Amino acid sequence: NIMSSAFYQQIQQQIEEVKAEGLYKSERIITSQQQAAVKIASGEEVLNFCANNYLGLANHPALIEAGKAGMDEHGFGMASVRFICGTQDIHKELEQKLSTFLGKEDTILYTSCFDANAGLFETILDKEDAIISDALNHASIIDGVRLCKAMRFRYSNNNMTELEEQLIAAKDAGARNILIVTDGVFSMDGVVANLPAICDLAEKYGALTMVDDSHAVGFMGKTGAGTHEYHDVVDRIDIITGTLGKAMGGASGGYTSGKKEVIEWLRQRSRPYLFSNSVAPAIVSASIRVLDLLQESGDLRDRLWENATHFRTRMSEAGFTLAGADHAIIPIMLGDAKVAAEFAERALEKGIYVIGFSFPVVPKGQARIRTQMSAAHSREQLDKAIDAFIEVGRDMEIIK
Amino acid sequence: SAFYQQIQQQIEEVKAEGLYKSERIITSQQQAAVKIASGEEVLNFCANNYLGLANHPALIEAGKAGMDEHGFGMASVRFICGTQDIHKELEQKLSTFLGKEDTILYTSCFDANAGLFETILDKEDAIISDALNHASIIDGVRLCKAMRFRYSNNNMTELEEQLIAAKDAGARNILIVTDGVFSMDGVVANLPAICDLAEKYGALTMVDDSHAVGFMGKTGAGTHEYHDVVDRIDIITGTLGKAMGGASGGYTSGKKEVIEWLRQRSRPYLFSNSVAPAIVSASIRVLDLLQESGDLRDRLWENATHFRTRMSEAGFTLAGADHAIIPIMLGDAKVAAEFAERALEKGIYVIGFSFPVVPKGQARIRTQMSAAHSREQLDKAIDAFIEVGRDMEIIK
Repeated sequence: NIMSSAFYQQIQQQIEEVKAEGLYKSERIITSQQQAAVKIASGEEVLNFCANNYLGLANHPALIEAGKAGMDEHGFGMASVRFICGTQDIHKELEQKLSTFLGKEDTILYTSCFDANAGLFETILDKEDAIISDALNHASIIDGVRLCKAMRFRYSNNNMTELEEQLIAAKDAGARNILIVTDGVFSMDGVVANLPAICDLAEKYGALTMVDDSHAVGFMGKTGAGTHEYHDVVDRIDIITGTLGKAMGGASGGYTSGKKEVIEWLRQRSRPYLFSNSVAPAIVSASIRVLDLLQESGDLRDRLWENATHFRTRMSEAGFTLAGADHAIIPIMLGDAKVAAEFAERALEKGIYVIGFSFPVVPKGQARIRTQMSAAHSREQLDKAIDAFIEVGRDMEIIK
Repeated sequence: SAFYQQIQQQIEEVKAEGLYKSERIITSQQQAAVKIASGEEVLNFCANNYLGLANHPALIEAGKAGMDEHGFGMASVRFICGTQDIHKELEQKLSTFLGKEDTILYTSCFDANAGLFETILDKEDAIISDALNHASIIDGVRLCKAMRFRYSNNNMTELEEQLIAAKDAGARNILIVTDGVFSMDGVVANLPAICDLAEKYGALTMVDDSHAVGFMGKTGAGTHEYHDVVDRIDIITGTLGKAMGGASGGYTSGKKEVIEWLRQRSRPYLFSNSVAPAIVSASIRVLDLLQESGDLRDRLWENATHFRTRMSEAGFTLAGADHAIIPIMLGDAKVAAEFAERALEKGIYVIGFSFPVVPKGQARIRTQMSAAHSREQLDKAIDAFIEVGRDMEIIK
């Protein structure tokens, strides 16, 4: 164990360095269900303002009942990849309902959106082709691109001038197919990508468009279809990826959605789909339930946006600087990494659970609390959180 | 457009090669007797449902209770607000079951493998792989900047050669990576020989035990238990989606330093949803159930032994040893395809594999044994296989 001990010592020193930078990630143990007021292992009840539980569906009674029913009817697991003996009728039903929900022809299910992105680019593009990425894209997009042999281009976040430049450079380089790839929502900023301008440029230069809409599906756009609906470009986004693990229920599951040809080819060749278990029947059944629950009413979306508007009003009037527009992610900009860490700790002492981010996750000097709104927050819970944030900021001499 | 035309032509080319994958629509639970959309009921001999847990009432009850106590989803990655007490409980129980210090959960073993190598190894290091390793291992290695060496399947001579080559190239850390079971052959990896070579050359060892956890070794802990090298395998990955229940979920298990570093840096763990509480709760139950009774494992190995006896005695050639995967070796791809078609006509659902999945001239039916098969069901399937083999003039 002299070589193995050298290896473990190396890792332990890396861990110690992470702790020294103030960047060590600790897990808070929740003993309750995911919801607005969670219980943690200390015994305290705290208001959760850092979940992707945007419509409060993670503990919604309709989903729990549909998950149980799905287990009674379709069992606990498939124990197979889809093409061997892992496909049930409900997998196809879910894929059809997602396709219509999103305004696309077909949908392919994965056990995560991480895998949907990882399994996309290498399957549809090769060295003859080009991928043009927004510089701020999500890590699963980055890793999918890394498996792909296509030429890679990057444009600065949300910068349509650099996107046009890179489209020209891609044309000049001889690209057969060109794919522009963007997150639909930049999740550290709460900024929705500029889909109209991207679609104009793709149409001008003959490029395909792909949007990862994980942080938008369920509540962006009138019917909650996503940012392509929000920006009225539904038929101009060629490929959409997304997750069931955020607003759409919160368990797990991801998908790719698009033209029948692309989806059929992914079923034939996408490696995560070929080599990983089919999605669990309880999750498939609950997600079918979700899509119906979301077409029944726009009530949950309405509560989400009322909360978001109220939060911006009260927090900005108290003197906080808030990032982004038109999304449930509303970061409190604090600049200094130690200040952000202290703010989160003081918020916890007042019963509010938030998470802070700093470099390298966000730029140096632009540290922030990534507050996330949720339809699960009652107006009183939301006002209690805002009250606590104001008290913390006054205690810390950040606001007057 | 040109792109959609190109894609459609690739599809057509695949259909023309006879390589197109079709999905059979199952309308029942996963079990020995499944119903397909045609309305037929068929005996399923191609699932990874090795202990019949995929529809076991205890898992369904534990999953429902897990939803009542811990909800439907976490809607968060683990480090933000995705960690429940039951996630930590499952990791501790897996750790004790596998004989390792700590365990980190992923939503699939596909992601556990993808999230492993680049997190612990870089260009100064080397990875030495068995040539037959699973695709998620290959894809995890592709994200890793370490030097790559490959040895032919199960070949300890080429492994020693590649260890020497890795030493010669100046490798700082060296990781030998193998599937625990080569899943087209039903062959258990030669862990004793690997560990000897790793000790001799100063290498770490990693085993993907996805096709073994739950039923290999005395407690079902895996191939490291089967080969009595539990403390000599440094890193173990595995899945909950095969013998351990069949829903989804994967994990990496090993020394506390490595697992902690994975929690800090493994990209699928940082950027993908925490595992759904129903699956965590059911898996906690599975780990108790499998130590409470060895009946399911016993039924599995009884079926396996009976299948090998009746099928060898009828004249079939069968691959592997000591595993639930018992391939019928048929050599010729058209013969294997016809065999699967004829078996289906008699109510048995099997899958055949041929090149590029297995070598040319070594096409096979990948029959998978299961505790879910009753003795009567297994005998009906064996009867059908023998009738098919006689109809096809493969056996007398």
